[PDB]
Amino acid sequence: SMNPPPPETSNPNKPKRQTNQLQYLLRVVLKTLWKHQFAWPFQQPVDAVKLNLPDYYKIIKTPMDMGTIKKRLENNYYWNAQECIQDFNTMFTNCYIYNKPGDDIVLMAEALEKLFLQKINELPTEE
Ligand SMILES: Nc1cc(O)c(C(=O)O)cc1/N=N/c1ccc(S(=O)(=O)Nc2ccccn2)cc1
Repeated sequence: SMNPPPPETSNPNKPKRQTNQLQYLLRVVLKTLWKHQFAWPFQQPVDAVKLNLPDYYKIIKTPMDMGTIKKRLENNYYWNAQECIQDFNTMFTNCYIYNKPGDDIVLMAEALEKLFLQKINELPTEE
């Protein structure tokens, strides 16, 4: 098996804007999750060669990871905070799709997802 190229993280032609939500998504949400004890499997694209997962990209057609999300936020790749929230949810659900209920890695994603939901609950929407 061979990996796909990572998701795009930079497009010089896309319009750029900074919002309080995007700022919070990067400075608080991504930062908090990145430092979580369970973060390390999700900090870069799944390397199915290095991890000996030859069917991963046969099953996962929309890969996503927090290293990509970090780059997207940093490059002003997102226009809407919802695009970022969706990438986080793609990352969590990818793990659920590839693995099985009760798997350790699925419990780890579930814990990260709970933390994620607690943090976006406090998203600044002009407070
Ligand atoms: N499954 C994985 C698949 C992967 O692809 C990668 C990766 O690519 O990096 C890492 C993975 N890691 N898998 C772990 C499984 C258990 C533990 S654990 O020692 O903390 N034990 C428990 C037990 C129950 C609940 C929580 N943790 C740590 C990591």
